Formats: sequence, structure tokens, C-alpha cells
Amino acid sequence: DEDREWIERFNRILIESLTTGDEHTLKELIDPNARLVINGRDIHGREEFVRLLSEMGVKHFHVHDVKVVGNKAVTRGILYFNGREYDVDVFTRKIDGRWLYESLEVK
Repeated sequence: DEDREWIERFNRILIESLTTGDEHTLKELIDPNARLVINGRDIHGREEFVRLLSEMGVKHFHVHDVKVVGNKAVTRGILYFNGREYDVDVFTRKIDGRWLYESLEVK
């Protein structure tokens, strides 16, 4: 699906931007009020979102599937880091022809 391919394209930009600390692109990629969900707790703000995801050292972000609903999407995928696989849900919204990251939950 075109929707899955676009999420994958933005995922590649996201992981590279996190790896290199490209703050300008991260600010364009991630909603300022983004939420990171770790062990069921919502952690609020793009600052902590970036800090904690950068700390993880994500080596690859694989998309399992994508469901688009209007201007929003929920993606199930796998983050690879610490030599382990972590299931994640990723929520995005459409903005000016881009996907913006709104929340990510590590299962």
C-alpha cells in the first residue's frame, strides 16, 4: 500500500535524524506534544520523546502494518536495539503532505 510505503519513508528519516541528533528535522518530524508510552505510562512532550528514543539507540524500525483513519494512522512495528526486538505502536497524523509523529508505545 502507498500508505505503508510513506510511513516507511518517514521512519527512515526519523531513525537517521535521531541517530545524528538533527534537531531541526526532528522538530519538523515530531509533534511538539508527542507522547512516548513506556510500560503503560504516557510520557509527554517532544523533548522527552526524543531524549528517550535517542537513548534507546534504535538500529532499525520495521513496519508490520499500517491502518489509516482520515488524517491519522496507527502503525504496528518492531524497534531493533539492545540486540532485542521490541513491539511498538506508532501514531502519526498528516500535515502538509507529511506524516508527523504523535505518539509511540513500546509494548
